[PDB]
Amino acid sequence: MNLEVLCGRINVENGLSLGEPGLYDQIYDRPGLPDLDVTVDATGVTVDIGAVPDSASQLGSSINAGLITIQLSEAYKINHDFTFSGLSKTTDRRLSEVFPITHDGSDGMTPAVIHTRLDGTIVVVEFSTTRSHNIGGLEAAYRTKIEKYRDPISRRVDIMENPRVFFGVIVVSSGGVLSNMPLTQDEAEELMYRFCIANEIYTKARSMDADIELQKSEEELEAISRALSFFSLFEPNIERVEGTFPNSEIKMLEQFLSTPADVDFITKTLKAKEVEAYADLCDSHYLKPEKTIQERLEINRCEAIDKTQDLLAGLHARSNKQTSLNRGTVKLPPWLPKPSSESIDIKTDSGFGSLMDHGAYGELWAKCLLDVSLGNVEGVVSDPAKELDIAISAKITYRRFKPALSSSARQEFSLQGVEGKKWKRMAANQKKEKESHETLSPFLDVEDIGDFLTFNNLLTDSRYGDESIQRAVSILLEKASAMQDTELTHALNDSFKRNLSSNVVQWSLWVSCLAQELASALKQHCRAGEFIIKKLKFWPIYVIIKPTKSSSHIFYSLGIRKADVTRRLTGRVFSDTIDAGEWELTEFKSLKTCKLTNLVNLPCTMLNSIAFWREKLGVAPWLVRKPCSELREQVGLTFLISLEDKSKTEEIITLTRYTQMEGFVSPPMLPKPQKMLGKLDGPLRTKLQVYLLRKHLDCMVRIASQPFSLIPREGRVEWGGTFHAISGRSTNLENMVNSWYIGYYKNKEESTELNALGEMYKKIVEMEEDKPSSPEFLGWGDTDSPKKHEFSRSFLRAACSSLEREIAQRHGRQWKQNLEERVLREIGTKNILDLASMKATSNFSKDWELYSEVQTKEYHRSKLLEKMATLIEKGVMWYIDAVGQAWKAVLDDGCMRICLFKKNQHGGLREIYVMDANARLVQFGVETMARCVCELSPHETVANPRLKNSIIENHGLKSARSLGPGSININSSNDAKKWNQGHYTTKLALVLCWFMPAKFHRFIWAAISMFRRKKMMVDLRFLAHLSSKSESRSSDPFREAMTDAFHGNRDVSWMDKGRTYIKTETGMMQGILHFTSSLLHSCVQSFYKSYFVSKLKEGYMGESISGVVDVIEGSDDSAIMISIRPKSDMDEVRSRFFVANLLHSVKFLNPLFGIYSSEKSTVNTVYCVEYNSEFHFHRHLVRPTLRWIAASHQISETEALASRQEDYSNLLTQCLEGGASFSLTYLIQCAQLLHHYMLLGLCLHPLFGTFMGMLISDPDPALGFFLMDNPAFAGGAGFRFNLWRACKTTDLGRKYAYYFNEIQGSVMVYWGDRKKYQALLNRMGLPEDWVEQIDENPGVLYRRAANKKELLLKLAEKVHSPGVTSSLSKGHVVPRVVAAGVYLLSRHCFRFSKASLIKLLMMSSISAMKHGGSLNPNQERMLFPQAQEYDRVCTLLEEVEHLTGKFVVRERNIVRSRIDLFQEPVDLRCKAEDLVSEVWFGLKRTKLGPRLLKEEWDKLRASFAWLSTDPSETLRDGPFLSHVQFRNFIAHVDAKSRSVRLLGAPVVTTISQVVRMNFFPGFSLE
RNA sequence: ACACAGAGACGCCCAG
RNA sequence: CUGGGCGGUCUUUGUGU
RNA sequence: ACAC
RNA sequence: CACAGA
Ligand SMILES: [Mg+2]
Repeated sequence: MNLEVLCGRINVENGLSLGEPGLYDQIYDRPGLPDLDVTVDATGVTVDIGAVPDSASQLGSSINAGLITIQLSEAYKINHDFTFSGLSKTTDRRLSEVFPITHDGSDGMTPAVIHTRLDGTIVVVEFSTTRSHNIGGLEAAYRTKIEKYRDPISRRVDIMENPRVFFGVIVVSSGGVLSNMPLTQDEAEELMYRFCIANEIYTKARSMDADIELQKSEEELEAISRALSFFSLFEPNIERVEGTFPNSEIKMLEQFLSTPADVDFITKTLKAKEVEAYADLCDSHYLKPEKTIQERLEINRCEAIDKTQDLLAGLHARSNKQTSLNRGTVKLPPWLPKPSSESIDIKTDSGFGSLMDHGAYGELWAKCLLDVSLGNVEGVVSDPAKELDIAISAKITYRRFKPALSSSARQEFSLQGVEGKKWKRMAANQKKEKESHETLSPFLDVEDIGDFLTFNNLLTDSRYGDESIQRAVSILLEKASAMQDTELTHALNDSFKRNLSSNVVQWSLWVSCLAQELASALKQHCRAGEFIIKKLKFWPIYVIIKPTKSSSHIFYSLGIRKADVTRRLTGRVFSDTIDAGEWELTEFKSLKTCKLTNLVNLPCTMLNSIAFWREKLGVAPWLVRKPCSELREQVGLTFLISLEDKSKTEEIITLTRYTQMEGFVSPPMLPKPQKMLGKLDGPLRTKLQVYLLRKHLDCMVRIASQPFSLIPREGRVEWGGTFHAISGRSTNLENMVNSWYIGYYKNKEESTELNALGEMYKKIVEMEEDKPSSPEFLGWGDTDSPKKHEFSRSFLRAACSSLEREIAQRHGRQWKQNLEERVLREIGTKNILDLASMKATSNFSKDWELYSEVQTKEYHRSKLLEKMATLIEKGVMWYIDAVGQAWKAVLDDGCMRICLFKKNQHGGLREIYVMDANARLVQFGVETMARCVCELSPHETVANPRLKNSIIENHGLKSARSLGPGSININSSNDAKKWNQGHYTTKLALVLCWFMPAKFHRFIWAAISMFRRKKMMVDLRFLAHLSSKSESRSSDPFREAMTDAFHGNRDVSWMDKGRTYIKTETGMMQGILHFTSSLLHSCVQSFYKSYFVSKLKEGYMGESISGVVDVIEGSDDSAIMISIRPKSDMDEVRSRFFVANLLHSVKFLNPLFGIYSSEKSTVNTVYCVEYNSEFHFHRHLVRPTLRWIAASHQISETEALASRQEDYSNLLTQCLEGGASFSLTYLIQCAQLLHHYMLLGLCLHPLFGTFMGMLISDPDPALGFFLMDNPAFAGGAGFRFNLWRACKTTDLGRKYAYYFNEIQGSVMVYWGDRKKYQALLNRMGLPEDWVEQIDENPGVLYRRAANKKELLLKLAEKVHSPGVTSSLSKGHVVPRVVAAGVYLLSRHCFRFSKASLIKLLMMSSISAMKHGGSLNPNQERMLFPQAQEYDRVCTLLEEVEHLTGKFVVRERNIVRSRIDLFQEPVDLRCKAEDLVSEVWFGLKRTKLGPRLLKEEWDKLRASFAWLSTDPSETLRDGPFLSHVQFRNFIAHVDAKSRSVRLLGAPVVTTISQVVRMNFFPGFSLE
């Protein structure tokens, strides 16, 4: 630990060098903490020190024993003194010794230790310590130290003799170290250990006396005093709590904390559970008696075959037992008409008779065509002339007709649902309605799907390159890519245009246009017998539409002449059409609002799929080949999932992951993928579902027969024999892993019908009927064979003690006294305005409890800011002032008063719980306490987001350190089932009260007791229909149970008669107690870790195995990693058997804590582990790129045309950092461009040609023009970078220069006319002169509110914010946004800071002749603060502009790699908000002295020269009228750095290296 | 056609 | 069985990061 | 965008 | 004047 040795390995070159910083974790094991006795005297602070326990943990050599004194005047820096002693031997120096005198007042600063080497270099080191657990605090301290001295050093680096100076920073915390100096892990560990000692000393010293610390600010002192008074004076009426809520005796907590654990009971139970787990292992894995590996695999195959046949036979008995069907998976025709110019060519004039005698559809279509040919055509094709007139100078006219249909044709239509409510009592309708409820047989003949998936023609070229829609897209793309004109861009554009002419994309284009037509026509209405006829705009296809109500189905039938169908998609998966002579017709299918999204997004989805799988198979995006049939299978499967769009199919595909991860299990265990048949049964309703289930069962038996081969080709580990789960084709690991996520193409945002809420209610109440009768094992005593909800007190206390051990070992032996202070501070500092959010709250009370009184009323939810505004207007400012009344209200009730709804997710059947105001207020405090406690835990990853990347990676270094090279790693990924609903809440209350300072005990106990009488409100329409029918007659038991409970036949415990709600005592809810559940899981993991370590220490037969144990856990996911080191091949088998036994008993020990292990746990896999959808295959971290690629169209509604590109950029960056190469990301962006122009009206509006030809001359964002990125850096740089680079090459800054000098001498479209927002503002009653009031008192924008009026102004400003502006937007963004493409370029929709887009383009072009000058740098800074790094990066990317390179045999070492591409420039050291507030008001917000800040103030003056010390005079000089935008721009000017993390080989050279490598995998660009 | 181990939707409101 | 109306229409969006 |  | 910094 020597400063000379530290400095002797610094490669100083040229003048000042500022080497890149780096981070060190707490990787190595640390010994015990020595004894510390502290007595603080007026003479000084006297400390005695024991001795560090000597072991094979040499860490702790710098600590010496004996008595140490510290003076009282210097006792406020014990942390900084004691940590860095030993690196201090020659005192402190000034900026005068080795540096000259520049006569500026900066001569005199003392930078810790200044050292000059024998060569003559000068290296200055600076030290800092921080008590901040997150890495943000270390980053902040590092930055403030590196900005305190950089100017005084770069000032004198020019006077002296051609200097070579290095500036060094070392920042030390309890967690880690951030230093830009070279350093060793051991040096880091030593510094952190010393800091732990020093902080313990400081805490003990500051405890006894009270003058050691310096002065806390008045705001902090007030906050702590306020919270402490609240917790001293809070009395929650424990007698009433015991009377009201069940199992709420405080005696339970007292006895839990007083009675110790029963160690004899613990060890006896541990022996019993080990024996039971060993017996289960031998029985279920056929280990005894004495069979070989193939002889056991041959039995495993037989068992899997038996289970599969049993499941098939079970499902077949509940079907209609049919073996052939006539359904089709794709409900759309296979037509591929050639796109041509537009004219209504129906006048075949011979088809008007051949249609008339072909059936009901023939009659309908003949009537329609005859009426159109006789009559007018308005509505069928939109009129350009009148629309152009209205644009230059929104009810839309549609063509409606009433055919004279007969009763036979009407009945035949109604069989398909067209007007089937008035025909629902006939014979055929009732028969078909009964027959629609049956499920298919597992033995149905689905081979058309099997042939289609391999032998289609989806990827064939359609030869439709030179058509209208292709020409439009190509024109816009070339204009967008004109500025970055290079051979690279030309190659990628040519590849995209090749993919745009394939058969599937040509199909998806007209499918998407039809879906957009339906989305627009959803909101119309028709009378009885009315229909709507439409043409399809570049395609000769006619559609008849029957809308009902826009919240229900819409029916459509398609018609095309046979001469126009040039080509067809081949296959037998399509529904069959009607031949009517010269026409083809279709039989009235239907759609909904929620099922239109996939059809709108289909062309872009198919384009992305083609590009992605071509990249994954190794085909470069500039070569032309033939499809390899694996490409066909993957793309066809994507197609079929997208078009079918059903939850069951998505769920059958998703489960393949858990059956195929079972092939990584190593000996002595067998792969058992047959445990996933528990989730596989259920009703089958489509042929595609039958096919997928059969393929999945084949995959299961194949995996059970043979595991994945593990071969050491280099020392790195690679697996062989992998395959696609559905196709069965052999592949590699990455393609197999990505194949598990194909089901994510199904539309997540799915409408739930009222038919399917019983499943959610069933999942909620399935455990309540199981609650134990006696409360003995709910916290009082010990049991060894626990029931469903019970747990053992001794084991709970053992786990708590173990986690406390680890907490003390990391944070020192006074962690509780620091935790108390942190919790008091964070409770006292909060106000109501922090709570007031845009979030739903329940109105359910004791007025909606009786369905007799409810029927006429309609239940609605409110938003949280309404109730919070009520509180603020009452006279409540602080959260402490609100909890006291919220709890009293809750205790006056006896309920929790929840309402429910369903979540949209790619998972299962997740339900959502919504609370009310008082419940939210009470829960806030306990959640903040639990979060503060979880932030200390060293293996929890909810309060520590870096630990989910740190632990797994550092395990290898720790194992190498403690065992040497060549060690076997053995893992276990664990998942928990019924996580919520398995937890009784007394458990969480006890575990949280174990870790808290005993003044919070009563509040925590009373706050958590209220979860034991919940009342959840069911849906009123569901209740109406359930009350309509007295008897249930259903085969599912839950239906009749609910009916009889609500009507009073039987008695269940969760529903009363005539009520509107469901009661439940057991179980927490999903997400309400996130941190408490995480803390409990951390305690359990710590118990397992100590247990495994002790077991390894006393190995088999008494000999000791040497090993390393690592654990990690979140909320319900966890992982265990063990590394062993055996001596010989005889020892290896027995050590691995011992480890397998150790990892197998987790599922047997879990029930003791109230946790149940799921069937999705992959136990005993050697060189792999998965924790949170991240798959660590030895040294080949894999992510599923397909998950984020399938979500690159989920845009937001936005408000301005120029904020759509920001959303597209966010999605693109997600895709790139998910593991996509730059060329792939550029192709994804081409697809996003097509999506943007389609929502702007490409396939709807007739005037898009004129608008596009008039925009291609004036390429401006916010007039709809799309800006493309550079292919070499596709996703790295954002929209601001693209705008900056576009204003400097084409005529945009020219336009901006017109707009600038006209100011010195943005085209919003509203969606609802702000009706809901305006009504929300009307109920609040806020002052409308708030702008004037904050103009006359500006302290509200920088200083936290201090009275009711200022808090009112704070809220009033908050509720006019851009964030609050768009939150009343409901779901299904794509249909609602694409519906407005009908009235976009021709109606008065924009209010520029109303007119149509054509009109605004005309105004801008009329100003295009007065355009003057290009942009100037001084205000280029004002528009773009980061305008220097932009030029540096733009200049770096011009070396790569061609398509020359070589294919290299790729190395396989994949890791996250952070890239900083835009840094922070050299401005005033602080933030502008901080500095301005500091000078303008009395607020010590910035961290500089009194003589300081004058330099920063004068340097800030250079940018403006009008800014002054007075806010009032400052306001009247600048170009800003009001402080409300003054503050906005002050926050804006502080520029933000952009950083991106990547996937690739470990690594301004970084930018060039990633540009070279990650253009295409295995290709070295230039 | 959608939803569902048969709980729903297939238009609603007003005036005649 | 005639006429007139029906959109940011609610369903619908919880806790954390 | 991820989890619960 | 210069120090330390949840
Ligand atoms: Mg897991």
